[PDB]
Amino acid sequence: MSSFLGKWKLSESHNFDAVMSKLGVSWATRQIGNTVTPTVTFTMDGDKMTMLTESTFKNLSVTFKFGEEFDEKTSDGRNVKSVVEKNSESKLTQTQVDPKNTTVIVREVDGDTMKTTVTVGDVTAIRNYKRLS
Repeated sequence: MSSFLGKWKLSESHNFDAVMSKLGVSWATRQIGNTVTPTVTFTMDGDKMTMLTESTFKNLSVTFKFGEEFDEKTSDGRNVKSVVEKNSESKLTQTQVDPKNTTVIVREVDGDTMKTTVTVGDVTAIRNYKRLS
């Protein structure tokens, strides 16, 4: 993975709100999704990659390879895993393994606009984030 390296803040919250309630999310974290644009900051720490996720409720850093399922401890009170693989350098299936299980979230960059389609059986929230230098 080296293509979409940077800090990334949300351009459109298309249904990034009912996707959280379908998983089962608290009435405090369910609205920073569609309010304070998540800083999903994908960066190489030496050799393997680190999400420096800096939001108002989830301000947290987590390091990972393309393979091992990395866990984030959330402001609901939930340690949620994320099974990673790069297809190549604009399609990466970083699939969130929660106490409900999120369905394949497919991180596809559309020319410096990181488009990760979050579905959960039947939702599909097109998460589009702009590259910040």
